[PDB]
Amino acid sequence: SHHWGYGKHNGPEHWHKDFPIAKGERQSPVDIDTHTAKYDPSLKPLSVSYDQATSLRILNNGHAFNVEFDDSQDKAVLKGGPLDGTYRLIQFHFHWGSLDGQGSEHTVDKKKYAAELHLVHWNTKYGDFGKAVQQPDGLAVLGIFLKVGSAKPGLQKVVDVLDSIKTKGKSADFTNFDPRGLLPESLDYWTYPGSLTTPPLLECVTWIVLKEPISVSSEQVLKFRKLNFNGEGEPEELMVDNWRPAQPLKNRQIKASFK
Ligand SMILES: [Cu+2]
Ligand SMILES: [Cu+2]
Ligand SMILES: [Zn+2]
Repeated sequence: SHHWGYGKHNGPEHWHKDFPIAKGERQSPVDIDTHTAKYDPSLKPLSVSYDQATSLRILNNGHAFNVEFDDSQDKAVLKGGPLDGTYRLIQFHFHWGSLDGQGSEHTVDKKKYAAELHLVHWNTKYGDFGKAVQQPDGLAVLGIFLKVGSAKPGLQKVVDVLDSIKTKGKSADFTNFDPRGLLPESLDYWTYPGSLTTPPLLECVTWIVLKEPISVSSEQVLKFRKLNFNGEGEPEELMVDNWRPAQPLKNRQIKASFK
């Protein structure tokens, strides 16, 4: 299923016609009301183990750009916190705005950040990603907010390759990239059960959203905004505002790892 996007004629308000789960019981993103989130002393320490991460390639897929990892072994994994067992990193990507005052998917007391990073992991008990996305605990996505201020040195290698993947369907080698350079100092987080935030909107995700944003420079985010939704030789449509707004919380509680 093709043709969904972020424009007025195929954006988030239309997705439910082809993806009825868009109106489901555990859709993402959500607004994080920080005063209603409750500290959960049962949460375990989160473990982000990216030392042996093996990046492979960066791809413009027409919706965002994905940095892809070799997930054929436990090389980069997420464990602990709300999670049972081991989740393997498969890709990361971002969502961002046309302006610094919008771009994130999750919001914090209705505050929109300039962008949001998603590090996507699948539960190794299900053998591969495709089977993991048929399970209610198949995926874990680590979300990190971006605000505009000082430059993030560990983002710059990503920014510098974007020129080579301007249009949909372009890819480039992207080996030897260390995703640890994209994390904030603190691993304090909020967690809740949700979904993919793009079609097919599957309800498989344990969301882990870090409280501390990373700072990126205006120049870094401006380069995200030079990408294109369209393919080569087609009319240019800047890749901006590729975020889904907050969805109803319904019968969910957001838990905090910190007091
Ligand atoms: Cu289709
Ligand atoms: Cu697509
Ligand atoms: Zn995402």
